[PDB]
Amino acid sequence: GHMEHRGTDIISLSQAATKIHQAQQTLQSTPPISEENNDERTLARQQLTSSLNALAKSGVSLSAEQNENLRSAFIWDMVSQNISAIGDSYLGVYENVVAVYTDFYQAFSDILSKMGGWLLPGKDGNTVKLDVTSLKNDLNSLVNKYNQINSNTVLFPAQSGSGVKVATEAEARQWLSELNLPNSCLKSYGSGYVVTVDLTPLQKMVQDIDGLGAPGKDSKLEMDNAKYQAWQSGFKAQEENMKTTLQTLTQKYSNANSLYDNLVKVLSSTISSSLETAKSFLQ
Ligand code: NI
Repeated sequence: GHMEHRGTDIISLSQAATKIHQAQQTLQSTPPISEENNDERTLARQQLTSSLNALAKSGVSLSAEQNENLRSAFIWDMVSQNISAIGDSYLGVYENVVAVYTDFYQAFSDILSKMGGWLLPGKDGNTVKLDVTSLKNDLNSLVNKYNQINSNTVLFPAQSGSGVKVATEAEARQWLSELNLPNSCLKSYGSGYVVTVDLTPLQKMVQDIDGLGAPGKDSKLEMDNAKYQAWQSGFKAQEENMKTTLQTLTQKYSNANSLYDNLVKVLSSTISSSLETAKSFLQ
């Protein structure tokens, strides 16, 4: 127990520092906006935990101060276990939530991009014509698409290659609460439950469109500028509800990512302190 081996300690600790820094760089720079991106982020965490498993076997020893910093923040196999669970069951869920919501929101944006063409000149300068039918049909089609249960719609659990992965009612309700989503997002499927995208603003938009009254023979609705403007304000309010939902989720994702990163910093600080120790010697 008297044979020192600074050289090999320095090599092992530097190897771990490097792998952790690379994973951290990926998790800080790669947005969770596509399946490809989240595959890269998941692989980065796999790389980080493999590095800790390797470090655990290396023979590097920790001080009493370091052992304690680690126990409290989260021995090396306990650390790897705890960080693995958070990456998989907390951050990985949030990544899925953002990627699914991103593509849903894009589908909505694509509809909004058509609205210019659905607003026509009226009979005079005090009236407009809104193509209420084309707008309602496109919104309804979106609702129908995202009311299904599949990999395009399910926020939790994150889905794999086959079937529909479901959770117990209690597990799904916990995430519903965690995400601050309305009750309508909680759905039974087969043997359990999933949490899906919020369709309420879309459904309200359609209601408010029918609220305007029946279209004319052309399938469109003539309206005075005041009525149109009042309708548009209400429509924009529903767009703001969807924007707000997405904002809450992306912020919550960022904070989940920051919580993991804070644990990564603890790892990096621990390893840097060991490296100092391996390089240091009392006069
Ligand atoms: Ni010895």
